[PDB]
Amino acid sequence: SMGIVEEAHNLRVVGEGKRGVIVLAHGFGTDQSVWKHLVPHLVADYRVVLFDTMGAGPTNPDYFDFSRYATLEGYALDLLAILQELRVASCIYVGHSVSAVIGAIASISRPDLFSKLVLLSASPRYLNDVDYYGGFEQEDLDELFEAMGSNYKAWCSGFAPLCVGGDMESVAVQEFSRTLFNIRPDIALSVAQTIFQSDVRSLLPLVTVPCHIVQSTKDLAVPVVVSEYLHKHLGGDSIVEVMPSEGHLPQLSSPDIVIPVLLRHIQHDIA
Repeated sequence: SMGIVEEAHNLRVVGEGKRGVIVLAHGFGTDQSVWKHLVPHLVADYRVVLFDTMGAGPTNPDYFDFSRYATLEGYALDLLAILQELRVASCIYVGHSVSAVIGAIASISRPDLFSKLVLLSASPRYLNDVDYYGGFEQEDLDELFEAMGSNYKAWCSGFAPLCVGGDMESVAVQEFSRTLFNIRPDIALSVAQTIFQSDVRSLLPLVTVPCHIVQSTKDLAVPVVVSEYLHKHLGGDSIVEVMPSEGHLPQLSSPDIVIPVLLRHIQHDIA
């Protein structure tokens, strides 16, 4: 064991390849299992680090410090502690949903630790603003948080199909509904509020490591224009690939389409 960082985040390292280190970081409502279809494609060429974000279902709620995680910085500090403990000189970081922004934030502090960021289903701001389309108004958020607080289980059951998209009887929808409901309900409401009310747009000019912006063409939480926004405001080189998939966790729900795209963005560098 690497110690508390491993135990607290259920951290695992798999693969024996020599081309680099990859760190995979999941979105709200899921856990490292979201990467189950990607990892087999990476173990020949890479060492792959998987971990659960603090507050995720599989983590000990006693380690959830509300003051630490009241901003997204807390999660970025956790990521930097993982990379420091692993003695990583450099990694390829793939961040899903909120973990995309968490990696971007961490890369501002320590750009040396990241050769590239793959930003999957990423958004710097969910709320609409003047000349900015995120996909949500405050009233939408308020209605969502009221549903979460009124019956969390029912909310999970209704939200998962919308978020995952596609056929509501799919194994992916069922998996996500269960991982959503694994989060302790106080942590879930708090975290959803923190993430959905976030706005990191003014930090994007500080991100200088190359970014690969990948998303579904139809995503509940991420209008396609957000990818263009990211591409036009990140402070370093970037590329955008909008996939012919639907859903916010497309690496889980449509891996036949999505895993080839993620593998390409991991293997090929922008000029």
